[PDB]
Amino acid sequence: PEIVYTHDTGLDYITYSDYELDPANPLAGGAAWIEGAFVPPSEARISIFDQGFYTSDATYTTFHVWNGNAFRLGDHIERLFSNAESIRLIPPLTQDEVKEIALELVAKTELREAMVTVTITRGYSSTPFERDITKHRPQVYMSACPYQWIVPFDRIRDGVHLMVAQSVRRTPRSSIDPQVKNFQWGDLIRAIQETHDRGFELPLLLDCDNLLAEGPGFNVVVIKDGVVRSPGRAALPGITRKTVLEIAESLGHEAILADITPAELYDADEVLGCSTGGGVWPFVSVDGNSISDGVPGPVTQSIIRRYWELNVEPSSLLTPVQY
Amino acid sequence: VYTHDTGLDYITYSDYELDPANPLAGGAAWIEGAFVPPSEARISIFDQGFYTSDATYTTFHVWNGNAFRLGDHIERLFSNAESIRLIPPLTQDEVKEIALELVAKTELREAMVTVTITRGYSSTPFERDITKHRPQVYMSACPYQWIVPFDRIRDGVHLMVAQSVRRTPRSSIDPQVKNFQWGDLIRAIQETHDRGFELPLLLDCDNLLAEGPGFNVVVIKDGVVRSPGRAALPGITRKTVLEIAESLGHEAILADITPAELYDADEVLGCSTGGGVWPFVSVDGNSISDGVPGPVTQSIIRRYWELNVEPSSLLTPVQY
Ligand SMILES: Cc1ncc(COP(=O)(O)O)c(C=O)c1O
Ligand SMILES: Cc1ncc(COP(=O)(O)O)c(C=O)c1O
Repeated sequence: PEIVYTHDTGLDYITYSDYELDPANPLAGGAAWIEGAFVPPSEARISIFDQGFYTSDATYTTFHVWNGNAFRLGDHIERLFSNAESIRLIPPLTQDEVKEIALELVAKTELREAMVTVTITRGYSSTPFERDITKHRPQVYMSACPYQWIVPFDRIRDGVHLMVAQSVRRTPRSSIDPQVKNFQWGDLIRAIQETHDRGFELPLLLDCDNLLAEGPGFNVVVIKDGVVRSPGRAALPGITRKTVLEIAESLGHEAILADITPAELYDADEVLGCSTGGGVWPFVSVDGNSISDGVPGPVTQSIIRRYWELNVEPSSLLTPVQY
Repeated sequence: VYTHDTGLDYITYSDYELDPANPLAGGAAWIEGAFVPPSEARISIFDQGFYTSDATYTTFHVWNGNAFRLGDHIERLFSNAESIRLIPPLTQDEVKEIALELVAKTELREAMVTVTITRGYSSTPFERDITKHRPQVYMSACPYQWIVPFDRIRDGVHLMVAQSVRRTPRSSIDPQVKNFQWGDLIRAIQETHDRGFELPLLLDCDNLLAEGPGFNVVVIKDGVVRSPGRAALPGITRKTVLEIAESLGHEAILADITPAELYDADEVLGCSTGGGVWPFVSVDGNSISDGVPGPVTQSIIRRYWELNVEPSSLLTPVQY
């Protein structure tokens, strides 16, 4: 269908920019960068012989732009180059080059509120058993699309009903490491499918030890007696998570990575979720069991509000897109 | 390169030449209804097949103009699709017809054909409305690919048991559903670079034999032929190896196999659509028996290649 790039959010702390996309611009509202070319979404295609597809031999990051400012761009590209190195990928561009191109890509979409995926793959120039690393030709692929909300505005305000998956667990670090962001979502998709079977909105997975892990596209945070905790092991080192723990410490709470049991999840004062794709939101029940009184808690509410302020308040967290 | 002189009496390419006028000669893909050359075989980065690897596939081969075990391959593909709740947008008959025609267009008498079914680009992962899903089929046919060279089919291969990674459990990403999610397989390949071995074998979370990147392992001991039952793709080559083993009068079974049984084996071998059957003559530098290929493996290897040329229901002729 047609492109939807702004909304009236029911929420005083989230406001889209007031502007119009130019219909003569074939990149307006969405675009990719593929092998040196800025192209429209319908032409955003990669080789089926790229190992990024047939062996998912790839890592990526996803950042966002809000009111014409990219949020924590440095952290994101640094995390991306760290993940590349963890899987022995040498990026074909420097971090600076990648920032320059991603920011120009956003600019060409004219999008003031955007999500930008930067992906690095092993390439199509070699195959998986290639010993000679000089034969590997890694690729960079980028997309900039309208901002996407994992949970709608009304659930950011009223909260989401969480489900702990029983039919599947998060892939162990000794197989496919969740700390390296990747497209290998077999377990995460099974979890989604289980939410369909059980009638819930979002799943959280446990790890091999039955400790909280993460969900598809989000980290979970658990608050108890003024201590703010988030899973340290089987979870992506989220940049939203990092922000949430910084805000928590600002509010005077102990904020740490930790192992969290399911009993501690059920017994929490407050539970929330976070991600670049939607910000921060409350989880007000788990498996149909209320967290406290089943409405978003006050700590969660101040975290959410503060996260959105950090998206507009001038600071080193914000990098202006040159439209 | 689409032919070789193999130096092996039981492996022989066809004698022919590709027509250079034909832009699909020697390799091609089938993408969204179109037969295209390799260079134009691209898919949408908004296909969930890419960004969530929401996809399954199979790879069958063609030898001397015949597809080998095509029925088994497409049955496995459709079972794997059903396992991840994928409704293929084509029937098994249709996939076979398109795939055989793809091969015909490449003129390849020896080839590997990948058939992939993805969740598509018309929806995103959280879409609850399954009628919105629009799965895509992508196919490719390229020259036959050898996981191990001809001289090592003859002489045998030096195996390594991966210690820095294990095979993904069935409770996360099921190895019995053929998939592109090779993060662990790639790590194992990298560990073989580090430790100086040719191929890796992975263990499962219980430390029992799993499989390797692109191959099943088979362990032979006191006349009994065994292959890992759990953390392993149900290979079509594996199936053939066990049928061959039975025909030779050996007990042939899937089982749980320990590392001690691997080192203590009479014979070990590997198998794959991408290269047939080959010997593993050492593990972690320790000889399997006398460190040369064993007679059971050699018999199985030869019979496998025989099954690739003797007329039977195992072979489907491509109409070039
Ligand atoms: C599996 C998973 N966990 C967590 C996150 C959130 O991380 P970040 O806050 O850096 O977006 C994502 C984002 O896509 C994800 O895919
Ligand atoms: C992980 C894995 N195991 C086993 C096999 C062997 O399966 P088959 O004999 O059906 O080709 C493959 C083939 O690609 C594979 O990728």
